[PDB]
Amino acid sequence: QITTGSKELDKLLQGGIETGSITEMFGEFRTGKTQICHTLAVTCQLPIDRGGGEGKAMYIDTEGTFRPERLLAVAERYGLSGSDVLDNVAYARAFNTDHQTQLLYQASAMMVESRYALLIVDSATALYRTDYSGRGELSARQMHLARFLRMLLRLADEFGVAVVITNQVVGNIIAHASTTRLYLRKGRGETRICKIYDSPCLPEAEAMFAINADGVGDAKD
Amino acid sequence: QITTGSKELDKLLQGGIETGSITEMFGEFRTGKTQICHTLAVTCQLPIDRGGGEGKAMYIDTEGTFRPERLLAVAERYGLSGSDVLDNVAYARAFNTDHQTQLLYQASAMMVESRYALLIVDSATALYRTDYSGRGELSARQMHLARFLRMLLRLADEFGVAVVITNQVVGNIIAHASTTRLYLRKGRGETRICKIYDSPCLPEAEAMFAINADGVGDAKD
Amino acid sequence: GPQPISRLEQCGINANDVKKLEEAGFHTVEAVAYAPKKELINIKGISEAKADKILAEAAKLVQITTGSKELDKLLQGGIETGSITEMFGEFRTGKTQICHTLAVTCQLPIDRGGGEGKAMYIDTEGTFRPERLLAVAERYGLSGSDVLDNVAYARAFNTDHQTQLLYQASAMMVESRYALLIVDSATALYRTDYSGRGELSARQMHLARFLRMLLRLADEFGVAVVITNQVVGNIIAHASTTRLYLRKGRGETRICKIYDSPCLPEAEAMFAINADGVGDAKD
Repeated sequence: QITTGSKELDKLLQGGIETGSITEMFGEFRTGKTQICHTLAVTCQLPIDRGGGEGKAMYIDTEGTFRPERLLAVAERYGLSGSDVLDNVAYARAFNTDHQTQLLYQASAMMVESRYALLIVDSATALYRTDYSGRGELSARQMHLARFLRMLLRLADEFGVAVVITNQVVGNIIAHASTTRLYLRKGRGETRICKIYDSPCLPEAEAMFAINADGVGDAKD
Repeated sequence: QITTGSKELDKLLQGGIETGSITEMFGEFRTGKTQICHTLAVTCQLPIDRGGGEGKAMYIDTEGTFRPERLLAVAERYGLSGSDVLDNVAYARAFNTDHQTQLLYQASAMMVESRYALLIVDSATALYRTDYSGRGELSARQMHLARFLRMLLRLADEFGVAVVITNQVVGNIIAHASTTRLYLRKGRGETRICKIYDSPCLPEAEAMFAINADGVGDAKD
Repeated sequence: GPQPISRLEQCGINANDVKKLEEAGFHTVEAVAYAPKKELINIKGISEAKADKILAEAAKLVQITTGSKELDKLLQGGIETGSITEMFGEFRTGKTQICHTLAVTCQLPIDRGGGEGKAMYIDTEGTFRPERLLAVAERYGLSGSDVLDNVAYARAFNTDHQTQLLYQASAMMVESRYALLIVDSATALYRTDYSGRGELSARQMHLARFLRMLLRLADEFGVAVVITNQVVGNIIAHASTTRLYLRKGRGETRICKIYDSPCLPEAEAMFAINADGVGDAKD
């Protein structure tokens, strides 16, 4: 279980993300999805006794929001070398859905040589809306997403890594792929509310957390 | 005969599922189909004198409700090694009907190298409803389902394993193919009513059981 | 009596159209004759000219014990043979159990409340259990094997197959004396097969024709026609002579009510479902 770095969120998840499964966080823009991704990109490298996976991180960005400086802040938070964190995080921006799926072919071969623990796909559904904007092409983007999800699940079962994809809620296909769905909503200022909206094992429940310069971290009124 | 782990249910089945035949359990959502599947996935590995088949398990999931931790709970219930149970259960999620049937080709070759005793297909009919949703395409999903069932029967007769498929009731072709039809309905709280609705050999009869953290297990008022 | 439709072919209807009428379920010249044009026109492969030739040439030629004493008293002695008796009730009320009991009691001597005739069980729901027939046979001291030998069974896979079995039933019922025809979940296949809303008139037409065939067979062979309806149709009301409403009393004891009969009173009787039998309630 990879620690979220919010204790309340860890309790909500019973200790953190299950590696080897897809966890979906759906919420409005600016809710902190990207911040949570950046935090996990470093916490995954933490020792297992500290709530990490002791593995490298993979950030596939589709929205431009990738910030190595946020990774440095999280690394200094947990007392990890920021330079080694950036050296253990391979980054690439997907320009389209086809490029988004094509990066998985390189990911599968690259993930064999080194131990990784986290794969991040940020605005995973945005490219299926910007690229495929017509109505007759909806089935095509659904097929491409289905294939993308199958490759993700295969890599997850193959390498035992955590698969994190982000969805903006301004599809039913994601339901089957994600194991745990988390709903994020804004509390004013920088403090965010997290809710569990489906889990066969985890209760429906809520936890309050904040977004701090160092971290994604518990709410401190 | 693979023990259900509910004594009353074992009596209902005259000792448990017949291996080498398809047993269908149709019921509403949340009736416990998935829980029974998870329980059987472990009980199959139990000794034959304990109601098992002394074989490995195969879980083909279509609904996302698969929890290895539930398998661990069932294993600790019967005093089986949870880690060895997970090592003796090969699992794969079918995203659609074509992938669901395609997994049987890998299953037939893989089932030759190791002894298996149970094949589970959970929400087996759900993908035929989500994929084929139109009315003109009904014959296509019926043909695909027919071929899938024939492959299941062939594999059952070939390897002598138990074939378990789950059906959500929100086809008449399955009637001839399934040997034992079980109707599941909710009793309030966590206690479920089971009824036998066709068997040429087993009586039409009912048994009350409960869903417990460890197990699918007899009702204990 | 009947005027089997074979004679219609000698009037000069071609034999293929007579075969289409038999497939549709019309087996007598009486059957084709007293129906309007639209019934024959709706049959596949029949034009208006063939229907007019058929109607024109056709006009030229043309108590079984329930085994519950209280229920027998409710019915004044048992089912009238030669008529349709409908028992509508909730699921698990014992409709199938009553069917299994009657399937054996029909073979009982008339002095014992039987019809001294063989039974016909058409199942659509899988609930057919020969062991229940064996239990009823041993209850009345009848050979269970001979009971099963005097009960012909067939599972209908669809509505068309449900009606198609009547074609074999009519010809088979001529060689041997039968007394009871059972159709269990008779309306279930009209709900599972015809599930859409635009196809409702089609299932209603098929059901109407099926019911007319039931009445025709009842008047032809003087046998009892028993059909079961699950109430989770008003057309059966005019066709059925006696409507029985079944409801559950808790445990295994069931309440029976008569909900229409021009001759039988509206009244109620309590009965139970016992391993041997459908049999009177014994608190």
